Order: sequence, then C-alpha cells, then structure tokens
Amino acid sequence: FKTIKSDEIFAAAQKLMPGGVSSPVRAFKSVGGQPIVFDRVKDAYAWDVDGNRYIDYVGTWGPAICGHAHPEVIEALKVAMEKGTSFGAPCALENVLAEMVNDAVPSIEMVRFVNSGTEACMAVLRIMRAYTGRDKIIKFEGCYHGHADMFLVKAGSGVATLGLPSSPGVPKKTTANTLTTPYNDLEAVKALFAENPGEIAGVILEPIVGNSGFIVPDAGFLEGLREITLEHDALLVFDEVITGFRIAYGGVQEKFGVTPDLTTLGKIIGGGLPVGAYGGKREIMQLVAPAGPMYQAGTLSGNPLAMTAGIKTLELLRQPGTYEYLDQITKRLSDGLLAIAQETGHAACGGQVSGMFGFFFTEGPVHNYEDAKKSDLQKFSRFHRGMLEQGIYLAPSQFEAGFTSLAHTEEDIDATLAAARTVMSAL
Amino acid sequence: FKTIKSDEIFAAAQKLMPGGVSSPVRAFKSVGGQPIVFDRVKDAYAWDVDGNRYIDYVGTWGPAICGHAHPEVIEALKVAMEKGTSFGAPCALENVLAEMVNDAVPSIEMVRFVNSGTEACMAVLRIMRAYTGRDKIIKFEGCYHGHADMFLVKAGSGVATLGLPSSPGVPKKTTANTLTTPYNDLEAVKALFAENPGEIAGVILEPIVGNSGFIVPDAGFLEGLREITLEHDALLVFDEVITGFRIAYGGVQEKFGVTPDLTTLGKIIGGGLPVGAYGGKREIMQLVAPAGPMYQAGTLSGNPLAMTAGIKTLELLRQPGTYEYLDQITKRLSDGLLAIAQETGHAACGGQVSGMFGFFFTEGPVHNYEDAKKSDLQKFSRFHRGMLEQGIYLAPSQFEAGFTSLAHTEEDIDATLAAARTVMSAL
Ligand SMILES: Cc1ncc(COP(=O)(O)O)c(CN)c1O
Ligand SMILES: Cc1ncc(COP(=O)(O)O)c(CN)c1O
Repeated sequence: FKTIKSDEIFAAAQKLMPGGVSSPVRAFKSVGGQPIVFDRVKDAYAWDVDGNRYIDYVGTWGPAICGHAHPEVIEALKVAMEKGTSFGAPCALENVLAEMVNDAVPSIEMVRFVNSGTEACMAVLRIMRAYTGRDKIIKFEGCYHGHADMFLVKAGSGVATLGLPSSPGVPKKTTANTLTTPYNDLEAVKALFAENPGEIAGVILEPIVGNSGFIVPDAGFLEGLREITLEHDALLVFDEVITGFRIAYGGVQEKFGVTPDLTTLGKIIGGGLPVGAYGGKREIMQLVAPAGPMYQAGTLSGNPLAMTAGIKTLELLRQPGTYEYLDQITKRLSDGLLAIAQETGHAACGGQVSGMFGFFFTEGPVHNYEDAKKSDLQKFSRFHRGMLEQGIYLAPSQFEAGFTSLAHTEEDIDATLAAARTVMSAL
Repeated sequence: FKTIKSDEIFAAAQKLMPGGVSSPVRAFKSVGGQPIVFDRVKDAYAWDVDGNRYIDYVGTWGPAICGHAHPEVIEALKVAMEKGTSFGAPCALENVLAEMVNDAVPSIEMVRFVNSGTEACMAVLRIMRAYTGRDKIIKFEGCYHGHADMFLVKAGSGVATLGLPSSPGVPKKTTANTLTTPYNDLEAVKALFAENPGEIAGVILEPIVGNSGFIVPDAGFLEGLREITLEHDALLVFDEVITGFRIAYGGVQEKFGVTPDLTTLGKIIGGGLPVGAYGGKREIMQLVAPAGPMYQAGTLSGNPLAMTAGIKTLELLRQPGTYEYLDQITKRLSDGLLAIAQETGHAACGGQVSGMFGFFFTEGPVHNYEDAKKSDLQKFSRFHRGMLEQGIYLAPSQFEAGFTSLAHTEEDIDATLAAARTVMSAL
C-alpha cells in the first residue's frame, strides 16, 4: 500500500495552508495522520494520487448521495456553464429549485439560498432572535451547526475529533447567549427554559445526529421538543444540512413526522457544488431582507451552476425506489458490521436510517455525545487505517456518520464487509 | 423596451423567496423595484430573459474580471468536472491555488480557502480576537465585510441601498465589541484606541471602498492605520474580497504599498464559482485548526471546480498588459462620465483605479459614507433605468462600485458613453 504521492503533496500543503487542509476533519490527526490526497471520484469510488482505489463511504461528506460525478449531473453542468457561471442577478433556475425545496420539505413555505451550511445556520440563528425578540438559543452537546461564533460551544464534528475546547476568538458576551444540553435529554431542556423565562429564541438541533457519530432521537424526543418550544413561544429549528434529502426526500421532519418552524439545508442541495439554504414558515421568512429588516446577502448565492446541480440531484432522488434502495444496502452494511464485530470479539454498536449509518467501538448503546465519547478511539484509528489498506475509505473520525449512495452496488457492499472481516479479525 | 418575461419570473419569485431574490441588492428596491432576470452572460455582455442585450458593468459583482464565461475558464472547468466536483479530501489543486495566492498577495504567507467573502470575514474576525486576546474590533461606516453577526453595526454594501439597519437577529450584545469610525478619519480611530486601551484586537477595512460607492483612501490614511495598529499591538486587516486581483495582481496592499497582517479574499479567486479565503502572517495563521485551536471549517472548501476556476483566472491575469488595459478603458469611461455630467448640467463626482470605478450624483468630493449619502438617489434611479433602456447594465445602487473587465472593448466603452450622453441629456 503506497501513499508516497499523498505524503508528498500533504507535506507541501502544510507549508501553504493551516494544517495543510481546507477543513480540520480532513486532518487525520485522530486516525494516525497521513491523510490521502484524492485525484478523482466516480460513482461509489475515489482514487488516490497514488493510484489506490477506494469504495467511498464519505461521499464528500454527504453531497454525493446520487454517486460521485453522476453523468446526468455532469451533463447538466456542462450545458449550463456555457451560459456563464454566475450572474449576480435573478435567474429562472432559482425559482425552480426554490419550488422543489418548498414542495419537498414540510416546514418550508419560503426559502433563501446561500453558499454553505454555515451561512444557512448563521442566518437562521439571526432570524430566530429577530423574530422572537429573544437572544438566547438552546443547542445540544455534540451537535455542529457550522462555525458561526455562537455555535462554537460544546460542538461536534472536527471540534470533537480534535478534542479542542470551545473555540477562542469569540467574545464572552456572545458565548453567554448559548445554552447547551445533552442530546435526547428533554428534562435538561425544560430546566433551561425554567431558568431563562422569556429569553430563549428557540431550540436548534440535528433531528438525527451525524457530528458526534450517528445518533437517532429517542422515542418522544423530537415530539417533546416541539411541544415545549410551542409552550414557551420559542422556535424549533431543524439543522438538516446532513439529513435533508438523505434520510428521506423531506428529511427527518418528514420521515419522523415532526414539523419545525425553520430548517437549514446544505450538502445534497448543491449536488457537489457550494450550496446552502434556510426556510420555514412564511411569516418568519418575511423578516429576511429585502422583504424584511434582517439583512443577509450573498454575492454568489443562487448562482446558475449550483442551482443546476441541485435541481438535477433532486430530480434523480425523485425516481422510483431511491430511498428504499439506500435503506436496503445500508441496513445490510450496518448489520454486517455489527455481526462482524461480535464475531471477532470487539465491543460495538451502531445503526442506520436510510443511507446514513454509524458504527462505534463501544458496547453502548449510544444516545448522546457522552456515550459516544466512550468509544475506543485507538482501536478506531487502527480499524480506519486497516480499512484504507483494504480499499475502503471511511470518515477519518469516530464522531462522523457514514454515508451510502445510489451508486453503491450490492457487490460494493459485499467487498466492504469482506474488508471489515479481514481488518477486525486482525485488530 | 420589453421586460415582460422578467416581470413574470420576478413576480413568481417573490412568492417563493424573500423579496424574490437570493441577495437584497438584486431586488432593485432603491431603483424602482423592477429587476431584470438574466438568462446568460458572455464577455462584456448580459442577456435578458426578454432577449435584451446589455454591456455589463457589474461583472456579477467582481468575479468576471476576465470577461463572462471566458472560454479558457469554461474549458478548464469542463475538463475538471469529469473527475468529480467535490472530494471532501485534499487535492493537488488546492496547493496550486494556495501557492499562487501566497506569491500574489504581500501579507499572505499561509492561506485557508472557504466558500464566500462572508465566511472569510467571519473567520478573520475570530482569528484577530483569538490571536490578540482582545474582543474589540474597529470598522468603518459604509464598509461591508459579510453578515458575521458581530459585524452588523455600520455595515455597508446593500445596507445603504435598502435603508438597512444592524441586520436584526444579531444580539445588540454580539455587536458590542465592534467599534466604528468614519472612513478616512484617522483622528476618530486614535480616539477609539484611547477610549479602549488594551481592548482592540485590530482594524478591518476595504483598502479601497466599493460598498458605499467607490471611495479611495486619502493620502496617508492606510499608512496611518498601519502605524497606529502597530503602536497598540493591534492587527490591521484588509478586506480585499472586491479589490483582490482587481486593483492590482497583489490588490490594494500591493499597489499602495501598505502591508496588513491579514487579508480576506473572494470573488475573483473563484472565477465565478463560490470561493473565499483568508490569510496573512504565518504565526497568526498558525492558530487556525487543525494547526491551532481556532475552529473554522467548510465541506465544500477547496473543491476542485472552485480551485480550477481560480487558478485559470489568475493565470489569465498574469498575461501581458492586463491591468494596464483595465486602467486604460476605465479611466476613459470614468472621465467620459464626468465630462458628460458637466456638459449636461448635473453635479457629479467619481473616479477610478484599475478596473473599479464610481460615479455619484453629488458635487462631492466623496471621502466617506456621509459624503456619498449626499448623492441625489432619485436622479440616480432615473439614470439607471434610462441606461438599462439604452442597453447598459449598471449596479442597481448608488452605493456600489462599478467594474470593467478585459473583455470590454474600446467599442463597448464608446457605446456606453454614447448611452450616458443620451440618458443624462434627458435627465
Ligand atoms: C449538521 C451540520 N450543519 C451545518 C454544517 C456546516 O456545513 P458547511 O460546511 O456547508 O458550512 C455541518 C457540517 N457540514 C453539519 O454537519
Ligand atoms: C468588501 C467585501 N467583503 C465581503 C463581502 C462578502 O462577500 P460574499 O457574498 O462573497 O460573502 C463583500 C461582498 N459584498 C465585499 O464587497
């Protein structure tokens, strides 16, 4: 297994960019170090600059649900770019994607496109406060909503993997506006409202968690949050940047039947290009400029290429058997992983919903960030590198959910379980 | 002049998105509210959904410096997308663009790519505070640096062309560590330091303003800021999202010979795709994760398509005579505009530097946002519509700088002045 080319490029990168990466998680610091440099991706695979091929379960962190470089998406982009990549003015494509999102997501009646999940989360945070007139927000430990200042509190994703404290650079005054509580803990949420009567703008969370490992909400958790937010006239906000269009066409809110007041979208809606969006009840979205006083702008927002990619991706997701297929192969993958762990004598737990899964090296069960942190990180680090060597590319962190795509074949799953057997038998 | 198709699409849009746009400035609110819907853009032109052709002086707000849909850029993207649009892992292209940016910009020794100017500004703001350990930031009235909550206080850009406030939702407290002063007012800046000893992380500004109309720094202004920030061990941050690679290959810091500690980039570096970046002195950039504790991430950051477009755009800008050409046509355009205004009896002032200009309906001169606000907005609104009717597309706001590109021919400039004469003669 050669990684000479990757080591070379990464070494040079560290002298040009912080940590030699554009995003912290790509770091490999908790997986051993030695990230692999990608050259190209297609369908369910990724190829190294060293020539190594991998069955990819990261899907560029969610966007590639239809498989990498889907021919229809590529074709749509090639035709579209001939008309220019950015206008800086309205175009018909924005209307089309807007309508598609509105029809797809239950809580969304009006939507505003942005360029990332971070921007969408920044905006929704600002809108929640402007609409309610309250400054406090409730978020859960282990959840991640982009790097906006107020979100850098008990955050997951790269924050968790790197084991850093609430990030510095954010003033004390702003941080005081973020109340945290353990995921799946309704009682802790009620206490926060009781201790801050009339100050909570609302509750934001990943309806299904992917940033502190894969975590599904307990029975009644989402329902409870909906109930109490309504009780105190606070907003319930679903960050479906990862779950949107992956858990179901309408995301978690649709599958689990709980309608929030606002939801953030990203990843999949961009089809592989930078795209984010936030929407919800019409009367709340009315506050967004230029319709309302809440100024939020974006030069590249709604650019024709991004809209094109998003539109084609959603159209492909509307075809027959899409989500059934995702659940079929992912359930077999997840079940197989757990069966193998047990057979090879390693404590483990996990689960999956549609094309989203998780696998932790701990007996669990895992209901929150604390439980997930019981995972044997050193064993995970060995497992990950071993899988890499067997041709399987997993997220380089125990605290990141894995993803499958429509391009993953039954054969790909077979090969992945075979690799898992080989690696875990040697762990 | 028919705009039937535009009115139709825009009317439908207002029922799907806030104000029917993805960004405030696009609703034409300060200029009558009848925006034109774009279908395509090429070279120095834009085409309506109604079939109308315009000589474009917005250039999608800065990115299109080499002309719209430049054939070499399109070709580079078509070749690149065959390998996938997003990896979610390191790629050789990031190193190439990183090196190019480092070599091009004086203050940048290390750089981190993001997906918009807003993300870059959010990050640099956090970095300034994390590095110095101070929470207060000084910004100028009329300047704009994204919608980073901690910034909605004297914000510029659209904030002027739509009677915007401190964009609600941003706790009056979050924006409590942000101090403002008039642009070009060194005395006001010294006073702020004196009134907040040891609390100022630094000073951030557009080295040349484009968001409160076009405004150049007075003699000694940039130099003074550098001097005083050094005096109080504070950072000097240049927001060159607009000016970067437009005012000069090395931006304003290079052309005017003043080196900041940090600078944000955007627009042009993306070649039309969503791209942003922040960099500066190596020791400061060292704090960015995963190299340091300051957290900042982005799923689409450093994606292949974005890097590809940025690389090709900067390569085109390194060809012989690029900036000389921009200055040549833009000086004639700007001078012509002023000459015509005088000949037609209308008080005006403006100016240009490279391919960036401004034209205000006020005698001026304009040294800051206050002066710019003396512009006759009603006259500007009539001028803009009249120009539209003559086939000229200008920024739909008196407080937005205009831009030219390498694709604008001498003939395009001639036709633009001819149009200006016709419109102003009838004003
Ligand atoms: C749930 C969630 N929300 C928001 C974000 C931020 O996304 P982006 O990189 O698009 O800013 C992330 C990280 N992808 C996320 O996992
Ligand atoms: C000087 C400046 N800084 C930051 C930004 C934010 O740019 P973006 O839309 O790319 O976030 C802009 C664009 N208005 C800008 O002109």
